[PDB]
Amino acid sequence: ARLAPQAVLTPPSAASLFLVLVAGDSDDDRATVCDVISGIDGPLKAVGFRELAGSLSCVVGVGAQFWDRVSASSKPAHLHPFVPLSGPVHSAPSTPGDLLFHIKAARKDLCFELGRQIVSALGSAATVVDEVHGFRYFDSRDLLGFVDGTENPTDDDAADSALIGDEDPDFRGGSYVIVQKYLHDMSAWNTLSTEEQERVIGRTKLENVELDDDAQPSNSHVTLNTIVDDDGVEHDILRDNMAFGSLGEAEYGTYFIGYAKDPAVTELMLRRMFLGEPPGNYDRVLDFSTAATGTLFFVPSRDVLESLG
Amino acid sequence: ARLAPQAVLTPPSAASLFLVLVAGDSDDDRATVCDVISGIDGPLKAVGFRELAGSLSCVVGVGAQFWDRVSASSKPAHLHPFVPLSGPVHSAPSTPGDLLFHIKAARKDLCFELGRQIVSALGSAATVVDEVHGFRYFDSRDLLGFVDGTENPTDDDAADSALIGDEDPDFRGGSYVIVQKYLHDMSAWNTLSTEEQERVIGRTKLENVELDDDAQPSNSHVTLNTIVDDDGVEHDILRDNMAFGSLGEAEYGTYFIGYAKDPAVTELMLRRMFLGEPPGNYDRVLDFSTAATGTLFFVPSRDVLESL
Amino acid sequence: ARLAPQAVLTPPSAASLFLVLVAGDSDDDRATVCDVISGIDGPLKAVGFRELAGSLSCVVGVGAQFWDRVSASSKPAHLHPFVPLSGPVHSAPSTPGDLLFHIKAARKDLCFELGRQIVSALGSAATVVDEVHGFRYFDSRDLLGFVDGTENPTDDDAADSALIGDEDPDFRGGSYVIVQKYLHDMSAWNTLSTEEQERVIGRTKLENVELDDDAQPSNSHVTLNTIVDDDGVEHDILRDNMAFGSLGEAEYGTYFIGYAKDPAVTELMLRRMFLGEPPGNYDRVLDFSTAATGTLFFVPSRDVLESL
Amino acid sequence: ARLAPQAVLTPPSAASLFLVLVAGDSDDDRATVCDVISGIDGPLKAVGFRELAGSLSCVVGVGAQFWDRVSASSKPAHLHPFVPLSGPVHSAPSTPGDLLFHIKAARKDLCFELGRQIVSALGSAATVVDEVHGFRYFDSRDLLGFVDGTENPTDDDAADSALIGDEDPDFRGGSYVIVQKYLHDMSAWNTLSTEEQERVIGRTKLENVELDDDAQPSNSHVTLNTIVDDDGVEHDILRDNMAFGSLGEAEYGTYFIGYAKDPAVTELMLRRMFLGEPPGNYDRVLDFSTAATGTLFFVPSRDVLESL
Amino acid sequence: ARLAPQAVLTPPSAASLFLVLVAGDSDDDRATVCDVISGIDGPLKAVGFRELAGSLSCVVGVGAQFWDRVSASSKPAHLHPFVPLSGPVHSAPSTPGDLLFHIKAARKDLCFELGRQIVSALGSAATVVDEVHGFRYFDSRDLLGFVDGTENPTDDDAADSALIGDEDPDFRGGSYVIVQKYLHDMSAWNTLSTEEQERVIGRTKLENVELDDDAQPSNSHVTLNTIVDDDGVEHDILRDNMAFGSLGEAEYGTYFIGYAKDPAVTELMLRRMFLGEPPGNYDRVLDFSTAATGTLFFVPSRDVLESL
Amino acid sequence: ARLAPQAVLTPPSAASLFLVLVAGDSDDDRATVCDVISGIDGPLKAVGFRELAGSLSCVVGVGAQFWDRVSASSKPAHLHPFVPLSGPVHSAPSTPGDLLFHIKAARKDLCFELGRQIVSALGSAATVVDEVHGFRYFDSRDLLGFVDGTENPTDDDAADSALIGDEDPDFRGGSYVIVQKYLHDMSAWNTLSTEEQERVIGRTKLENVELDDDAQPSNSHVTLNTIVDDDGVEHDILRDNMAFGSLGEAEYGTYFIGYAKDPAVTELMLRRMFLGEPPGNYDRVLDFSTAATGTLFFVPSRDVLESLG
Ligand code: HEM
Ligand code: HEM
Ligand code: HEM
Ligand code: HEM
Repeated sequence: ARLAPQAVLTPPSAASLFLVLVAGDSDDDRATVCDVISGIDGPLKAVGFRELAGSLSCVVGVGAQFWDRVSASSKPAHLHPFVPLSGPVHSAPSTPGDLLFHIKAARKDLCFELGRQIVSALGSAATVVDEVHGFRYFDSRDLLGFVDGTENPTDDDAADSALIGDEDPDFRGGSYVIVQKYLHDMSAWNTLSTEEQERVIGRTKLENVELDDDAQPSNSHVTLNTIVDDDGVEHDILRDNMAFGSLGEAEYGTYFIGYAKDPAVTELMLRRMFLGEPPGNYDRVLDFSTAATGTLFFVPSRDVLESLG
Repeated sequence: ARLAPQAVLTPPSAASLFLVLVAGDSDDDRATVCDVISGIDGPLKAVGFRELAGSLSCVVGVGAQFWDRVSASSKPAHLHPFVPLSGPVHSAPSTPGDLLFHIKAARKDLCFELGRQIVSALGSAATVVDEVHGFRYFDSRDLLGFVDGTENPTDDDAADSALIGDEDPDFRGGSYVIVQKYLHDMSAWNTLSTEEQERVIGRTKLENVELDDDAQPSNSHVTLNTIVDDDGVEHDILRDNMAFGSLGEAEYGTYFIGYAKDPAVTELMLRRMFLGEPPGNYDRVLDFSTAATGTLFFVPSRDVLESL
Repeated sequence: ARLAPQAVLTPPSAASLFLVLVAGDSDDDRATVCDVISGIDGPLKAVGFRELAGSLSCVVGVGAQFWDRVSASSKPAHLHPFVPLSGPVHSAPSTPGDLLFHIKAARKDLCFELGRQIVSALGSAATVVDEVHGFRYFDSRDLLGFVDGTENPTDDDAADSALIGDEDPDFRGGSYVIVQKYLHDMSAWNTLSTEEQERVIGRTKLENVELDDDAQPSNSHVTLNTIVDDDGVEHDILRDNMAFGSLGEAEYGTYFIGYAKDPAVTELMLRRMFLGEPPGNYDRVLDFSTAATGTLFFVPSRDVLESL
Repeated sequence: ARLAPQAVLTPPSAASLFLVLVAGDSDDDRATVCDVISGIDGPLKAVGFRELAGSLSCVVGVGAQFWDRVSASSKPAHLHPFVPLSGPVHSAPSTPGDLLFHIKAARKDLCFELGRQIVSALGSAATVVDEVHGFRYFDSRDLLGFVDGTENPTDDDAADSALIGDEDPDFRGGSYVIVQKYLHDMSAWNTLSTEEQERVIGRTKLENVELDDDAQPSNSHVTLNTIVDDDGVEHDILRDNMAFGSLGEAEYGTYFIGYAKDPAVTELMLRRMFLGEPPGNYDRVLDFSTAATGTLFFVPSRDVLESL
Repeated sequence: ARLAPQAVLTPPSAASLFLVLVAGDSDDDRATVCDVISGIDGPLKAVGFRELAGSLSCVVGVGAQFWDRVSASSKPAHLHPFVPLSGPVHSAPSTPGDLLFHIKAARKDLCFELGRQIVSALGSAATVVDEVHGFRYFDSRDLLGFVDGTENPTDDDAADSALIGDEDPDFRGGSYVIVQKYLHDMSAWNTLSTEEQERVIGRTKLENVELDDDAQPSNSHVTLNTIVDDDGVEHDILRDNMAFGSLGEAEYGTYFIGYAKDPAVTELMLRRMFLGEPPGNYDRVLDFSTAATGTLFFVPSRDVLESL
Repeated sequence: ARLAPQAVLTPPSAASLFLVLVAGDSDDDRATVCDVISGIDGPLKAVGFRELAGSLSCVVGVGAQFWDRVSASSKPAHLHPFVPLSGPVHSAPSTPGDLLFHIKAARKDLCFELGRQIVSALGSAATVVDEVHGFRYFDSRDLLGFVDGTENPTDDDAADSALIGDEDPDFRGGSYVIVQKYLHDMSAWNTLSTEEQERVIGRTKLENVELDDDAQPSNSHVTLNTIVDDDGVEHDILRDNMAFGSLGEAEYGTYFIGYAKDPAVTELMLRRMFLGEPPGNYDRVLDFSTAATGTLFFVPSRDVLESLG
């Protein structure tokens, strides 16, 4: 899917950039934002064409509140702000954001350059509220030391899971994406043995093999994020998580970013993680990870994004 | 297609693992085997996701007999055990195999790791009967020194040639695969001149150009493996041949592996090779290569495989 | 795509070869040529399969006069010879060509070797009339110093821009290609400031960013090559331009090659460049670039090419 | 070199990490720090060996005050704290730093992971006072758009420029390094024409060609940073500058890091830049760049570091 | 060092071939062997030059006994057959070998081809006794899942550790190499917890960090293989260990290969491993790994090798 | 040897550029040429630094006649114009050239860009008389289809063979290089069988193995270019040959370029090839290859090159 905005199905990359911005309250601000995001193919190619491989991609997401400013009476079926959750000890806050740019490439300079051009074009019309420079960490691992992304659906399965279909024809090809910037307590996580960490996750650490059923805890990250409806049909999401961090401020992080054709799936996963199934049987990754943001965005298909205003 | 099992249409790779196994007669065995293969996506991703490029692939083949132990009520139009051939000079054996794992990656370690995890999860339920570690040799050559795989169908031609279509709709997306582990007589091949070797194969050696029509022997490997029907229509297979060997055992091999939507095509090629066309006019490649195995498998589509 | 002839939508490559040829007068010449181009998949795979990555591609174009010698039976709707243009300052000549081979690969040797096999196979039946060895120059730049190709359509847009569809169903999958070999006056170009060069092209030089609507001159290259119909729909072409040159001859060039499902789009860009829009307001790029060739070809789909 | 600490002469990399730290007051803090830096080869290999290519490097610098806490016994001839400069328009501050870790690799994860291990191992004994994640920007450019590093000495010239020799034999193989973290005023920079920017730097922008002697302004960055002794001998430094920034903070930076066997060379460049040569005639780069840090370190050879 | 035999100091590679041969008792044999190895540069270049990067290398080892058949009047200070070890629980055999070919490249095909040409040129004059195809496993790990080779000496440390110096001047540039083909008990190793495995090795598993001094078992592989003399001086070897295996035979191996300027260092390591220090306190790696071979060779400098 | 002019010992590359120029007769011309070549490190780094790998190299050679214009009374011991040879059917002509630029890199654009900058700086002061764009052809082969360069010395052996030592201390580190642009008769060469081609060369075609002694013809390319003096000491040269060609003008070529500390070795090789040993027993490669140029150049060390004028 070379140099085309809204390519949700892109495979993992060595570098990413996650930018979340809040749009200004004016009509000028709205119009500038609308010009930039609807012409996003411009800077995408301005930057990406310079690398022969064409690895650069950019997915634009729009928040529920800003969507209603730019497209009042045409609205994807499930667009709403992020639903915050409050467990006894761990919570998923809902944090501001009208615009998401999820940028991936084989190199840092390409992500940075595109972000620079996007930010420059928006000028005073929007403000960056969250910025994360993701990087691949060894053999596709996160900073907890586990391979992160293994069971992502691919090919047809990825399209089926991520992309709006016949349920909502006016927005076919779009998606819904949720982000959360997690920070880890590395000290506390290191007090665990490998075997305990594997029980927390649901897979072996080095070898990345799923624990067998008889050894798989009911509150493992894997068990809690396995979604099968009443009819026995599995429901998956597409994740593009990346490590990030700052050694001086002791930030070791995982940027969660998951796409679904219906955010009810992602939301159910989150509520299973934070609230438990059975109730109180929550995801122990959360003992070692604290979400600092939580925002949902609608990802319009190319055709819809280009029509805005 | 990234990290999806039963991806028959994958381009050539630097490394291969060909694993042929036989299943236990037991019923725990039938079940374990069934669990490992119907969930093969699991180990594929467990290993393959660790490589940024996601080059790892795995095609699972099921022998006719073991297919009957596991899906009795439904069977693909052309599933049967490998038809042995007994020709004038040369013979193709029919050797045992219930399960085929055709593994490819950019790296050896990925092939080995995936194999290791497949074998470990099968435990005592099945036994490795043939293991081949294939490798790319220079510019896509076999150990006979010819570029090997040149005329393979690609893209749409490849799908049409290898993948079960409207003609057997319950098994669309599947394929039939035949393997044969060939061992070469390197001394004997080396006593031929380049030009004689070219006559045997059907193409120039260094340049990999197909001989002119007037200079093309009627028993050249290329002529014998060219299939045209009565309407004038060509029928092709998709080969993923790799070299392999052991210097201490003086083994120098080409691992043959061919996919077709209908094994009749591959079987006819084998027939023209081993029996000759006209009869006795056989493939001289056979004078320097001996098939140590010979096994046919059904390659179920990913949907069919995941039900079991 | 992989090693398939007529792959119009291939992404940019490190190297390419542009070969333009005129065919001989005899019916023999016309048969040899038809034989070569209709079997072009042979040499394509013979060379291309030798590279693991399979980057080698080859698009064959056929000029209008030659097409009539071979298929007076049926014609693509827009096939005609290249139309010369005579502007107030610059002219685009129409120069001979019956056949185009547009060859791309990750490596020069692959392009060269494919060209070698093609030319050898054609022998006396054809003569090379123009030959250009294109190369990538830094971060996708032309020798004028500007990123060249930025706004090419990609993916579905590329197919909708370049590939013949419902409008001419007999030749669906084909395309039309125009080539022009441009030589630059480098010393003249360098007398301009970067800002002046930016106003000539329509984008900033290092950063490759389109000039704002109100800083875009009406005769900028970008402005003149923007084609918008009465219904507000933009019409794009697919360009595969490469740098070339010779330091001893002081030749510094850009080889233009542009594919479109309807060549009138490309032709209209050419007219607006050479004659200006409004008339007189011509493309200042032409003050530093002189086209030495100008030829139109029909690019038959694989099916149509293989039946010629 | 391969996975050896204090490899000053490594070529440029895709990624780097600049960590500046202040050590604690206690003798315990001074012992932990000495333990970590003297054993720095451990973490270097622990991380670095994991990459086949072995690109990971780590140069440890020690500030003058900290060096006295650890080796009041003997001092390198030119070790002193960074000298602040107060020019007519711009100033270079002297900011704290006892330790520098200058880490380079082909990959960000390697730099990050080495930094992680270093910081963890130091625990409470030290505090990170400045941290910069450098990255390569297109074809070796800084964020000002100019190729940055062109005239670095290489090979023998690099060793003669950067490495302590006969002049201070007790510390042979060591070096002296100055870091300054510069932030740019990008909107101001963009108001200049390319030609104006070229006159500020001393080279053409896209093509990276030194301006002719008679078009080179006397206050160009290149002119001011050319150091020629009375005997006509040029004295060069070794720079490993990288881009960095944060789009949300509008931070666009160049991290300066310059190695020399005698830091007076580097210091003299700094004085000529900030104060001008002649006085008043200062470097116009400083009109668009503000140094937020300024620190001098001694870079001990492996031997000396390993005995600390 | 490119395409030069006896390049002991080469960095790790993606692929290896370890070939151990015994020579014929005959005198034609002595001579043929002598011709093949003294001219080993020939085949090395014949194969290696075909790869642009020139990654192929070949170290030739000569057993003590065969060295006496071929260079009677001159012998290196420490050449002798491999000293077998018979410990409390575990034993290291002394297996036969006259010739060692330690081959490394970026690719398998280059290793195999070189091996093929070496074996072919030796003909009946010598017989392959052990053949191992080594491969890189993930991020420089052995099949026990630990990063393997981390603490290897590099650059000058590596030359000082592995290469014969002023202390045996007739053989400067040479080395002594010991091989041992280890096979692992994967089931048994898998019943240990990660933490127990870490205690056995001496380093953390995923992170490859060396255990703290207070947590470092006295029988950990690292402790046992740490050699410090009476003056306080450490002595190291250069290891080029690779993984290898066969899934059907359930073989999972680490091929040990260690180079030293003096085999006493390596022999002491082996002694501390197998016998323990204090006695009985042996290396628990040995509880999960069994040495199937054990052979010592002299690695002549390229000058010494080419005279024979 | 990163981005340093006169790096004679560089390993093979994917692309090369061979430029031969004749200097103008004036004093201005001489001075401009002298400025350009003595400052050659300038454009070398201006171009080469832009590629992270630093693969770009440039070796400057100076002809005997031009050397005497720029360095009248300091002269390397063996600098003379190319010695032409005249066999009964094949000849090695001596053709003009005062300057050689032998440029190598991993990419074409880098070779071309450096050549452009060099040519631009020389302006009217010199004229290109020969220009060849070399490329790697498959697995290090020439257009005859044989691996070409196999037995080149490497490392210490390469330094010993190519570079002036104690014999001529004032020019230590310099070298002497000879070029000849060969064109092949591809038709005639294809009428030979592989086995005959192997006898012409002295090695097997595909596998690149030296023919054994008992099968190695006395007029094979290998035999004729094997140089052993009376004392039994072998003398080698360092070659950087590359393919080149033009399909339209039916040019299929090999650019010969060989470096030696003493051109007597290269010259002896050439006379063995063209004249035979025994006499008339000439190199049969020459039945299929015709030299269109022949020029010798002195390659000054960096220090000597930078001192010129
Ligand atoms: C601290 C943040 C997180 C970390 C470190 C983390 C880590 C992991 C790891 C190591 C795996 C196993 C390999 C795989 O990707 O298949 C995994 C699986 C998964 N995680 Fe997360 N995760 C995080 C947050 C989340 C969140 C917030 C969600 C849901 C909204 C989520 C959903 C999933 C899903 C759906 C899977 C695949 C489960 C399966 O079907 O096997 N993760 N995660
Ligand atoms: C010792 C084992 C074999 C070797 C060494 C070998 C080698 C080759 C070579 C060098 C080529 C020409 C390049 C190419 O187009 O791929 C070729 C072509 C081919 N081979 Fe084989 N082959 C072997 C076994 C087989 C077998 C057992 C079959 C059939 C079951 C087969 C079917 C084909 C086909 C269909 C072609 C393409 C023919 C065309 O249309 O030109 N091969 N083989
Ligand atoms: C089954 C065979 C072996 C395995 C799996 C193995 C594994 C390892 C591992 C995982 C390490 C730590 C990483 C490193 O520094 O390389 C190591 C270190 C080392 N091994 Fe082995 N090893 C084996 C056999 C041997 C033998 C036979 C010797 C001696 C003859 C040896 C000598 C060493 C040495 C000297 C070190 C570095 C110690 C230090 O200074 O930290 N190893 N080995
Ligand atoms: C048409 C031009 C030429 C072609 C096609 C050619 C080709 C070859 C080939 C294929 C080889 C074998 C592999 C190797 O490089 O070691 C070779 C070797 C060699 N050639 Fe050439 N060559 C040409 C011109 C020359 C000239 C003019 C000279 C001497 C001035 C020369 C000197 C050598 C040398 C010294 C060797 C290595 C011989 C040895 O010690 O084994 N070549 N050449």
